[PDB]
Amino acid sequence: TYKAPIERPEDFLKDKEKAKEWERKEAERIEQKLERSEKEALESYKKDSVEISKYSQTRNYFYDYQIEANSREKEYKELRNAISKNKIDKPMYVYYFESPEKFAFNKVIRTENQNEISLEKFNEFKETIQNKLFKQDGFKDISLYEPGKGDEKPTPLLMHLKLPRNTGMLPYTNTNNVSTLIEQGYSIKIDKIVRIVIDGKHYIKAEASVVSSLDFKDDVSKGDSWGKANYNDWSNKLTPNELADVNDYMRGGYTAINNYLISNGPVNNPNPELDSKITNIENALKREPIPTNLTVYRRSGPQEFGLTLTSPEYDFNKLENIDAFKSKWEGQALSYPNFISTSIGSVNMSAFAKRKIVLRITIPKGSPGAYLSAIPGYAGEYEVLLNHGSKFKINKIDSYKDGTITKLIVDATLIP
Ligand SMILES: Nc1ncnc2c(CN3C[C@H](CSc4ccc(Cl)cc4)[C@@H](O)C3)c[nH]c12
Repeated sequence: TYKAPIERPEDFLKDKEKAKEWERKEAERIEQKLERSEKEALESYKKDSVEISKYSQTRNYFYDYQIEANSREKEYKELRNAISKNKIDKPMYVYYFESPEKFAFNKVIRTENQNEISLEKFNEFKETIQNKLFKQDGFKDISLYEPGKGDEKPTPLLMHLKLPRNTGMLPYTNTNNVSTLIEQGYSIKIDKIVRIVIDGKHYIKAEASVVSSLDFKDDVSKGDSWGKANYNDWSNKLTPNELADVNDYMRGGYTAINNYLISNGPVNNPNPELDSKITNIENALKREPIPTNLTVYRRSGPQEFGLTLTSPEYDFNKLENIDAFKSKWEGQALSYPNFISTSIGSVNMSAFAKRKIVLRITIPKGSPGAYLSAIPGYAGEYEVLLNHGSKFKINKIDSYKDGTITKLIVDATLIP
């Protein structure tokens, strides 16, 4: 056991005084560890906060060069670095109010003036969040204690999140107040909800935990090293026939295979040669299953979501189109008859420059898949191939501006 510089429990619970006392001592202690550029980034954060956090949520979806050249990138890196100066030595339970719309719950739990949360609403919220992972991203201020009477309580939903060991946490002073900054960047699972009473009103307290995953975001180099560490020896694990079919697929055979699968060819017009290729590629993907929870990115064309390039509903620059898209797909399963190519990185690429839908997939540990880019003779980069017939549960949809074009981030989970 590491003896921490300033002792604390994992959860301060309702003890505001003890949490605030510890938070102030920590803010002072970490300030002493911060570089000049990091302290300066923290000063800029106190004066912007909203724009700096918004930037941190979608910065990784642009081209690698657009990221570097962005005017907010240096401040993002300095503030990110400041938070990583305090990776916690043991878990910490945190608290924050959240909008139920964050979990795609679009009904009202209760109004600000209503005191009660009906069992009807409570159970409807439970059904929306149960058995789902939700990606949380960007800079966020959180509390170290359960809010009470004399605390701001802006929504009927209170998150009680266990932050694991080594999560960066930045306690900092802001004039006469103290707060804690985190950068998020994980999947959460809401294990349990309970109706609690704070000052004569019902609130839903959501017991959430971080479900760890690898998510390289724009760091394609780190993603590539991971893929190569786990799949450099993959082609040698295959039979010569499995490898020849994987290579044939990668070398442009994907068109005949994926069109055959999409058109339901194995049922309406069976092709034994193509069926054998599908069987071998599928078996190859089951040889070395994804070893850990892994987040991948796919730049999707409109056809994957029943649209075309000229469809008016594909104009996400109109709010009614984002609303119609979210209503149709959030909480739904998306099935792919074809093999699905994805990247370990979220960056935009010339090949997919204009695609407006970013499918952000969490692959559970043990799923079929392979890092195809670890193959020697293959040119294709950062590629994880997923098995044909994969179904993806869409948890949440978000929008972002890519210049003048609104694009969507579809947060989905590969379902077994
Ligand atoms: N719809 C899709 N979305 C995202 N990624 C993929 C991929 C995976 N790779 C992206 C990549 C696009 S072109 C390219 C080449 C070199 C470099 Cl250094 C960066 C980009 C291909 O090599 C395969 C296939 N289909 C995808």
